Amino acid sequence: NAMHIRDMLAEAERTGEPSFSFQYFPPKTAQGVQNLYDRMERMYNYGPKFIDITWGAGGRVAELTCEMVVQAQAYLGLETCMHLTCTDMGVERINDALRKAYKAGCTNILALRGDPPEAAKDGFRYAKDLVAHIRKEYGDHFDIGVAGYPEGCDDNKDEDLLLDHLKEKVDMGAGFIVTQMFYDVDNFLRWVKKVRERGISVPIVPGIMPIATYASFLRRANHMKCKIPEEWMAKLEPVKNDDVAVREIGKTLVADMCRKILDAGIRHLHFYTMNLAQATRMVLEELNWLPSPDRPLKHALPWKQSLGFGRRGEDVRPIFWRNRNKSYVARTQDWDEFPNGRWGDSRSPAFGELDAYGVGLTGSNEQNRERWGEPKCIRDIANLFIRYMRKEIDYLPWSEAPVADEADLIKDELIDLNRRGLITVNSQPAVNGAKSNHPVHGWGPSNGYVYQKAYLEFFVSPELYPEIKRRIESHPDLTYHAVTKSGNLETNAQSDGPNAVTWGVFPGKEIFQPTIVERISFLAWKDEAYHLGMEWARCYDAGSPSRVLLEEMMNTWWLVNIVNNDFHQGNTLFEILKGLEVTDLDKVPETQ
Amino acid sequence: NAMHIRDMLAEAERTGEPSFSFQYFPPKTAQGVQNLYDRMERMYNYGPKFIDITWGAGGRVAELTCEMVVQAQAYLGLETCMHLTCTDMGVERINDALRKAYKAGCTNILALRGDPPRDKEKWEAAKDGFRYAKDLVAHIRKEYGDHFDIGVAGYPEGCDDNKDEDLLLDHLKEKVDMGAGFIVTQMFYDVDNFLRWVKKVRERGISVPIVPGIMPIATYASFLRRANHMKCKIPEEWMAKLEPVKNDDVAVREIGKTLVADMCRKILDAGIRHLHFYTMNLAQATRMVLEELNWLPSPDRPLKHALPWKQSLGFGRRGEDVRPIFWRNRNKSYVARTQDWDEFPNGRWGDSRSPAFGELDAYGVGLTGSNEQNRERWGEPKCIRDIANLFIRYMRKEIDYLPWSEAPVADEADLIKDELIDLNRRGLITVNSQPAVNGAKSNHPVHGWGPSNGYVYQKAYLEFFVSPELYPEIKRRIESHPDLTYHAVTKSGNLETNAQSDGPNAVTWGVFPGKEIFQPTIVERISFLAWKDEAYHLGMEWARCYDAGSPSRVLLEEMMNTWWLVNIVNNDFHQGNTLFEILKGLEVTDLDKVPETQ
Amino acid sequence: WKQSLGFGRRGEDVRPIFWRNRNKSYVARTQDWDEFPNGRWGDSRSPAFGELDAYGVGLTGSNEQNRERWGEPKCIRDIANLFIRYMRKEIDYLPWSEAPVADEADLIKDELIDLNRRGLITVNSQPAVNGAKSNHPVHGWGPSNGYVYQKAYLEFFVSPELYPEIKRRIESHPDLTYHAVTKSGNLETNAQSDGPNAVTWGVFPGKEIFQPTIVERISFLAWKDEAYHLGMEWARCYDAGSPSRVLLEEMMNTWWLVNIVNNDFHQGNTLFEILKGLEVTDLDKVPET
Amino acid sequence: MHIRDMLAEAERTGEPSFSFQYFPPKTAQGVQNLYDRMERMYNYGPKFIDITWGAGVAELTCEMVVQAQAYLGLETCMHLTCTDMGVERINDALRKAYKAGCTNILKEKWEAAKDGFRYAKDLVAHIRKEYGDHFDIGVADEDLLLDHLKEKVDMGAGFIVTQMFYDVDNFLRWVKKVRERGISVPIVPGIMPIATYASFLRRANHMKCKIPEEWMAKLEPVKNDDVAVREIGKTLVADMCRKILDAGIRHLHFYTMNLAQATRMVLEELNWLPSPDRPLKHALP
Ligand SMILES: Cc1cc2nc3c(=O)[nH]c(=O)nc-3n(C[C@H](O)[C@H](O)[C@H](O)COP(=O)(O)OP(=O)(O)OC[C@H]3O[C@@H](n4cnc5c(N)ncnc54)[C@H](O)[C@@H]3O)c2cc1C
Ligand SMILES: Cc1cc2nc3c(=O)[nH]c(=O)nc-3n(C[C@H](O)[C@H](O)[C@H](O)COP(=O)(O)OP(=O)(O)OC[C@H]3O[C@@H](n4cnc5c(N)ncnc54)[C@H](O)[C@@H]3O)c2cc1C
Ligand SMILES: Cc1cc2nc3c(=O)[nH]c(=O)nc-3n(C[C@H](O)[C@H](O)[C@H](O)COP(=O)(O)OP(=O)(O)OC[C@H]3O[C@@H](n4cnc5c(N)ncnc54)[C@H](O)[C@@H]3O)c2cc1C
Repeated sequence: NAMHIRDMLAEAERTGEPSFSFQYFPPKTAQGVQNLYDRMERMYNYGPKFIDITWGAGGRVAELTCEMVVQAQAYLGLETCMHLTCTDMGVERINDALRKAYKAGCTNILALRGDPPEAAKDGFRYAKDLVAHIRKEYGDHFDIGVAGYPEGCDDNKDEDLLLDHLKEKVDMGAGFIVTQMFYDVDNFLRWVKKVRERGISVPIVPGIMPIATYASFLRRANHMKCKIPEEWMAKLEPVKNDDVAVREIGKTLVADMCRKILDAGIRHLHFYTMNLAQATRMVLEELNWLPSPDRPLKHALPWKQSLGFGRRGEDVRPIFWRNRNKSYVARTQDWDEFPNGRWGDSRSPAFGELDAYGVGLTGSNEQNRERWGEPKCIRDIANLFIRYMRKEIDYLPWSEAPVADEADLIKDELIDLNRRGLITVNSQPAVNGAKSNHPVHGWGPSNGYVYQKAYLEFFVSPELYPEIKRRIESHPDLTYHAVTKSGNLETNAQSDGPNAVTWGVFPGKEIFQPTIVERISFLAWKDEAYHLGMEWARCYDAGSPSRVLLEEMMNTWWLVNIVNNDFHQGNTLFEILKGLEVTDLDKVPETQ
Repeated sequence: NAMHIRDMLAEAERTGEPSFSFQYFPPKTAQGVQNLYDRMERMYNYGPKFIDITWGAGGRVAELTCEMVVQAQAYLGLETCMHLTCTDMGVERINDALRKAYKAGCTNILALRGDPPRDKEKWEAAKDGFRYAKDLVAHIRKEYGDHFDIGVAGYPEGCDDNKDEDLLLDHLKEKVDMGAGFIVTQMFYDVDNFLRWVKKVRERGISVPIVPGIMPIATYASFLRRANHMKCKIPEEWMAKLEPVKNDDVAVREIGKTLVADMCRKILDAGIRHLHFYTMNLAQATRMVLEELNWLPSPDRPLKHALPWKQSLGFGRRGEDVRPIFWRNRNKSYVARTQDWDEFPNGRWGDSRSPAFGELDAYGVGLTGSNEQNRERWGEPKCIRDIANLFIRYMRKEIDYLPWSEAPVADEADLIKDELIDLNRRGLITVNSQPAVNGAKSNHPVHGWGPSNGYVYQKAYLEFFVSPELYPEIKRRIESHPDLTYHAVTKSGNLETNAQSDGPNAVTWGVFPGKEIFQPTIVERISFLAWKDEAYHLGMEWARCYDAGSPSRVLLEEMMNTWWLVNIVNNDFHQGNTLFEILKGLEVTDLDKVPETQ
Repeated sequence: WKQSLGFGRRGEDVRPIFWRNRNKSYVARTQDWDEFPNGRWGDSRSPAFGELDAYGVGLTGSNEQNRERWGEPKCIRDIANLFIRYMRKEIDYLPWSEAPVADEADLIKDELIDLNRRGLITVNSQPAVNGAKSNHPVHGWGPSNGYVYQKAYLEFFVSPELYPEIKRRIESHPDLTYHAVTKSGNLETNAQSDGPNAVTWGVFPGKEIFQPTIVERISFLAWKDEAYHLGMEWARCYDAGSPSRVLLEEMMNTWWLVNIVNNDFHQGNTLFEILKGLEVTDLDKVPET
Repeated sequence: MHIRDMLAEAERTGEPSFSFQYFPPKTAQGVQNLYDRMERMYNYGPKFIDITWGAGVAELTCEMVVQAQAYLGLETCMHLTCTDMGVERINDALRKAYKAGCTNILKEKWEAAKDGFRYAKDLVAHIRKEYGDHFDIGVADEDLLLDHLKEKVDMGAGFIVTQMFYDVDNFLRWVKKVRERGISVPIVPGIMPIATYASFLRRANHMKCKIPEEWMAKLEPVKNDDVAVREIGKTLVADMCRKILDAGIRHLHFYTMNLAQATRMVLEELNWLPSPDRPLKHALP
C-alpha cells in the first residue's frame, strides 16, 4: 500500500476494493491508552488502510498524540495520519509536532485550524496557512488532508464561500478531503458534485459515525447539527431503550447510507470509532468488508511488517521473534540499516539490551500468576504449554499472542514434545510449494508459490540433552544450535552464515526469502528467552517452589533450535525425537 | 570450492573422491598457445581441481606464463598454480611475476629454485636473487602474507646431483617450515620406493599433503627418453610388457594406460588421494589413465558444476554468483564485457542495478576461427531453410559450432531437443533456451549444480529470431497465455514487452542446506538490450564471412536488419512445455526464397 | 599455583590455567564446592563457578588509586603501553593479575611485549617446558628429583577486525587448539572434545603423575565473564562518557578473547611465532565524544 | 558398545570393519581349540564376533560369551532363538549375557515352545522391554518377507545380518528394495569364504545359493586340489566383497566355521589384515 493516503484513495477508487480507516482519540488515563493500543491491535485484523489520531489543544495531549503515532507506526504496524491544529500553537510547537511525526515514520497529516479549547500566540489564522507551511517545511514528505462540511460549518452557513475556502485549502497542496459526520446522504452526494463544480478534484473521504447507543447517537448528532431522516427516527423509536436492538438496527441504517456512498463511486470510508470496535465492526460486517476464510486478510510477508522510521524496506528477519514482533522492533530500533532482500554473511547485527528496551512480561505479577498458576514441578509447565496449544490459555512468556493456526497442523506433535518435558517455545511446519494464496501458508504477491523448512525450538533438561544431540547429529538433513544460559554453544552447522527457512517464488520477481536462521541472532534471542523465563520466576515470591523451579530450570537447561533442511519431509523432526523424556517431571524441589 | 590447494588436497584426502590436476607448459608458437588454450578448455570437462603452468628462463616465457595464467583463471575458469623459479630472476623480476599472478586472481604458487638455462650447465643465481627455494617460499609469505598457498618440489628417487636421502629430507623440512602448504613430487615409476619415501618424509615431522607426479605414457620413445633423462627406475615387468608392441604406439598407449593406472591404484590405496598429471600439452595419455580409473565423468558420477554457468575465477570475480541467462552459452563473452566492473553482482541482481556491458569489437566478442574455416563449417546458405538445417544439425550434434554458442549443443537441450528442432524447421531460429525444472536433486546429471543435497528449480526459457511477417501472430499468441512474459526487439531498436516491471525475473534458483537461496540466473531488460546488440552483431559477423554481394551475405544481412529477436519466460515452472505448444503450427514464409542479385 | 588451606581444599591439586594469576578469585568462586578436584579434573565434572555480581573478588583499591596506577588511556596503543610496562616490571598491577609480572614470563618477555605492541593484549600465558628438573628456580614445583613439563599457553584480547586472520593462522597449525569467545556469547573452537587438556604435569619418584594445571571449556566460560568484567570494572574507574571509559567499554563489548594451547611441548615459542605479522588497526584512534 | 554405532562409524570412515561368527563345538577340547583360534584371530582385529545358538548348547554358548568378553577381550554378539524356548529360558539366557558384559544380541514342524514366542519380532520387543536399550538387537514371497523385516526392525532392531550369498548383483538390488520399504538400519552381508571344494558346494547347495558359472568354471580344473581351490576362492569371494564395499556397505561378517585360514586369506586379499606399515592399534600397554 502506498504511504501517501491520496494514492491509497485513488487506487481504492480504481480497483473498487474494500478500503476503510479508523479514527481514534488520545485518552486521559494511561490505562485507557493501553486499552486503546490493545483495541487498535485487534482492529488491525479487520484490515484498515490507515488510522487517524486526533489532536487536542492541551500540552500533554500534544505529547501523548506524538507518542501514540510512534507506537502505531513502529510496533502495531498501522499506517497513521496525525491530526494537527493551530489552536494555542506557536510555530515552534508546530515544527516540533511535525518533527515528531516525521521521526515516527509518518507520511500523512490532517491540517486543521482547530476548534477552540482564532488567533493564538501569533501562529496561523487559517488551515490553508498550515497546509502551505507543511508543504514548505517538509516538501512532499507529508501528504496533507483537510476538513470538509457537507451540512455547512456550525457558525458559517454560506455554502458558496465555504467551497471557496475549501478551494483555497486544497490549492495550498492538500491531497484529500475528510468530511464531518453526516446522516443525510442525498445532501452529501449533492454536495460532492458542488465541490467538483468548484474545480476541487481531490478524493473525498466521508466521515461515517456508526451507532453504539441511542443517547450518544442523538447527542453527538444534535451537537454537530446533523439532519437525521424521520425514517431513521421512526425505525429506532420503538426499541430506543434497548441499545442491543438499536445497535443491530443502526448497523443496517448506517450501512445502507454507506452502500449509496459506495455506489456513487466514493470508495473509502473513514470510521469515527470513538475508541470502540463493535459499532464500526458491525457495519463492516454488514458490508461484508470484514475478512473471512473465503476472503482472508492478505499478508505481505510471513511476519508482521513494521512501518517504523527506517523500516519500510525491512523484508528479512530471523525466525526467533516470529512470536515477539514488538520485541524485535524494540531491539533493532537503533539500526541505521535494516536488512533487505537477504541477510548476508558480512552482517554482524548489534541487537538491543533487554532491560534498556522494555522487552519484558506483559501485565502485573498478580495477573500473570492468575494466568499461569503456581508450577511446583516440570509437569505443571508442560501442562500449561499443552493448554496454550489447545487454545485454552491465550498467553505464554515466549509469545506476544495466542497459538497459531499454522501450529494446528502439527498440534499433536508439539503437545507430545511438551508432555515429555521438551518445552517448545517456537516452531514452524515444512511447506513444499503452497500457492501464495493459501489461507494458512500464503503470503506475498498473487500467483506465487511459498516454501518453508521445518523449524523446532525447545528447552531441554541437561540430563537429556546429550541424547538429543546424538540423535540430531545422526540425521544429515538436520542442523541445530544448542546453548546454555551459562554461555556454552554447540552446533553441527557448516558456517556462521544465515540459513533460509521461508522463501517464495513470484512471477516477474527475484526470489523472496523473508525468514532466516542465524547464529548471532540466535545468541541475541537466547538471552531474551532465558530472561523471559526468569521474569516469570520473579512473578512468584522469593523462596517459592514456583520461583526456585523456574530459576533452576533457566540456569541449568539447554535451549535447542533445529532446522530440517529437508522441506519435502517435515515431520522427520518430530519423529526423530519420539520416545525421549525428561527424567523427573513430577519432582518438586525441596528448598534447603 | 577451496581456493588454496592445501585445502583441496585435504578435503580430497577426507571425502576420498576423485581429485586430480593437469600440468601444462608455455609453447613457443603463439599458435601452439591457442591450441593449448583449446586443449585446456576441453580437458576442463574431465574436471580437474586445478592446473599448473611451468616457468622457464627467458623473457618471453616469463611474460607468456603470466598471460596464460590470466587466460586460465578469468576465461577458461580453471584454478591455476603458477610455477616460479630463481633462475635469471632479480627480486624486481620476482615481485613483478608475483604481482601479475596476484592480479590474475591466482592463489597458488609452486616455489622452485629452478633448472639452469639452455645456455648454462651450472645454476648461477641471478644477482639480487635467491639461492634456494626455501628463500622464495619465505619471500612470498612475507610479501603477500597468506594470499598465495605455496607448494614445493619433492624427490622420492633423489635429486639428479644429490644422493643423500637424509639431508635432502632435511632441506625439504626447511622449505616446508618456511610456510609451504603441500609437496608436489617428480615423476616416478617405482611405486614401492615412493610409498617408502612417504613414510620417511612423515618420519621427519613433515606433515603437509604429498601430491605424486604422474607422467602417463604417450609414445614408447618419449617414455623411455624422459624416464632415462630423469634417471627413473622402470620395472623390468613394465619393459617386458611394452617390448612386443614397442613400434605400435597405439598398443603401447593402451598398455601404458593400465601400467600407470595400476601404479596410481596403489598410491590411492595408500591414502594419497590427489594425482598430478604431466600432460606435456597432450590430452590423450592422461585421459586414457583417467578413464582406466573411471575418474572421468559419467552418468553415474556426472561432472560437478558450481553454478548453472561457467564460473569465472578472475580477479574479484570469486563472489560473482548471478548473471543474465543470455550469455548462458557465451561465457567468455560475458567476462570480456563485464571485465571493467568494480563490483560483481552477488546473491541478487537487485532493482537499482544499471550495468554497463562493454563494447563488442574492442573486447573480442566476435567470430572464432578464419572466415575460410567458418564457411567450411557452415557452408553457403542461399535461403532461410539452409539456416534452419544448420541449426537442426547443431541440435543433433552433427556440427559443433554456431555463431551464438561458444560450444556444442548442451545436454540440457537434449531433453527438449526435438521441440527446438521443430521450431527451427518452421523458421523460428532458436539461439538459447532452458527447460523448466521443479525441484530436481542438486546432483541431477543434467540439471544439477551447486552444493550437495540441494534442490534446484528453473523457469522455462526460449529465445529465437523470427521473421517480421510472422512476429505479430507470435506476439498475439504469447499475450493470450497469462503465465508467459516476453521481450521482443529489432536491430532497429524497437522493444515490445508485457513485463510488469523493469526489475529482474529469477529463472534459475536453488535451495541448499545451511545457506540462503541461490539464484544464479535472471532475466532483465537492460541486460537483454546489451545482449540483442551482440546477438545481431554475431549474425552480421557471420554474413561478413561471405563475399560482398553473396546470396549468403545478402541473406544474413537482410535477416539481421529485419527480423525480431524474442525471449520468453514461462513463470509456470510446474509445466514447462506450455511455451513449445503455444508456438505449434506457425511457420515463416519463403523459407526457400533466394534474395536475387542479377 | 598458590594452594589454598581452606576448609575442604587440603586435597585440592588441580585447577584451570585461567586463574593462574587470580588465586583469591578462584577460591572465592569455588568456595561453595562440596568436592574439590583431586588428581584429575575428569570428563564428567560439571563445575558450577560462583557468580561475579553476587560479589566475590574484583578490582583492588579505590578508583582514584587505580587511575593513578593506570592513567587515562584514550586509544588502544595506550593500553598496549601499560601492558608492556607491567611486563618490564615498571608497574605492579593490571586488572587481570593479583600480582606483578611473573619470572616465568621473563623467559618469553620480549615475545609478549611484541604481541602487546601489535594490539594483541595478552591477559595470561605460560611457556612450554620439556622436562626441567623439578628444582628449576623458575619452572620447579613439587617433590625433589622430579621432572616437570608444560604445554605452551597464550590468552589475549583481539579486535574483531583482526580476529578472522588469527583464527585462519591458528587453524593452519595442527598442534594448536584454541577457544575464542565474545562478551556477546559466541564461542568458536577447533577442539575435538569438551574434556580437559593437561598443560602442566610432573613425574616424581615413588609417585603417580602430578597434573596440577588443565584447560577446559566450562571453566573458560566461567573465566571469560570474569575477564570481561575486570576490563569493565576498569572502565568504571573513569567518569561516564570519558575517552578512557568509552574506549574500554567498547573494547570489552566488541573484542574477542582467544586462548591457545600448543600441544607440542617440544617446540614452545612456535605459538608466539605463528602470530607474527598480525597487528590491530587504528591503535592510535581516539573514540570521539 | 553397540554394534549399530560401530557399523555407522564404519560406514562413515570407510575403514576396514569386519566380524567373525563362531559356533559352540561339542568336545570341551574343540572349545579350547576354538578359544585359542579366537585369540589368534583377535590379532587380525575384528570389531566384534558372533556366537550362534543351537537347541540345548544353550549353557555352552553363555559360558563362551563370558570367556570371549572378559579374558579374550573380544566384543561379542550372542545369538538367541525362540526354538524350544520358554520365556524363563529366554530371561535366563539374557541375564547370563548381561552379566558377561555383552551389549549385543541377534521335530518336523517349528512349534513355538509353550509360553514362549512365535516370531523373532516378539523377542526383539521382549528384549527392548526387559533390558531397555542395554542390548543392541540385530535380526536376520519377497514382498511379505520385507514386510516382516519391517516389523522386526520396527520392534527396535539396530541392524540386519544377512544369510550367505554368492550372487552379488542380487544382493545390491535387494539392499535398495529394503531401503525402498523404509528400512534404514545398517545392513551386514554374510560372507562365507571357501576352504574346500566339497564344503563350499555342499553348504551352498544346502542353503540354495546361486553360484556363478564363472566361479564353477574357475574352480573346476583344480577341484581335487584344495590348496589351488583356496587360492582361487580367496580371489572369488574377495572380488564379491570389493563390489559390496564399493557400493557403500562397509561391514563384512565372516562365517569362520571355527576356521581361521579361509577368512584370513580373504582379509589378506583385501589388505585388511594389519601390517608393519599399518599395525594393529593398541588402546593401552
Ligand atoms: C475529519 C475532521 C477532524 C477534525 N479533527 C479535529 C481535531 O483533531 N481537533 C480539533 O480541535 N478539531 C478538529 N476538527 C474540527 C475542525 O478543526 C474545526 O471545525 C475547524 O476550525 C474548521 O476549520 P478547518 O480545519 O476546516 O479550516 P479553515 O477552513 O481554514 O477554517 C477557517 C474558518 O473560518 C472561515 N473563514 C473565514 N475567512 C476565511 C478565509 N479567508 N479562508 C478560509 N476560511 C475562512 C471558514 O469558513 C472556516 O469556518 C475536525 C474536523 C474534521 C472534519
Ligand atoms: C612438480 C615440479 C615442477 C617443477 N617445475 C619447474 C619449472 O617449471 N621450472 C624450473 O626451472 N624448475 C622446475 N622444477 C625444479 C627444477 O627442475 C630442479 O629440480 C630444481 O633446480 C631443484 O628443486 P627445488 O627447486 O625444489 O630446490 P631447493 O630445495 O630450493 O634447492 C635445491 C638445491 O639445494 C640442495 N640442498 C639439499 N639439501 C640441502 C641442505 N640441507 N642445505 C642446502 N641446500 C640443500 C639440493 O641438493 C640442490 O642442489 C620443478 C620441480 C617439480 C618437482
Ligand atoms: C546371520 C544368521 C545367524 C543365525 N543364527 C542362528 C542361531 O544363532 N541359531 C540357530 O539355531 N540358527 C541360526 N541361524 C539359522 C536359522 O536361523 C535357524 O536354523 C532357525 O531356522 C531359526 O529361525 P529363522 O531362520 O526362521 O529366522 P527369523 O528371521 O528369526 O524368523 C522369524 C522371523 O521371520 C518372520 N516370519 C517367518 N515366518 C513368518 C510368518 N509365518 N508370519 C509372520 N512373520 C514370519 C518374522 O519377522 C519373524 O520375526 C542363523 C542364520 C543366519 C543367516
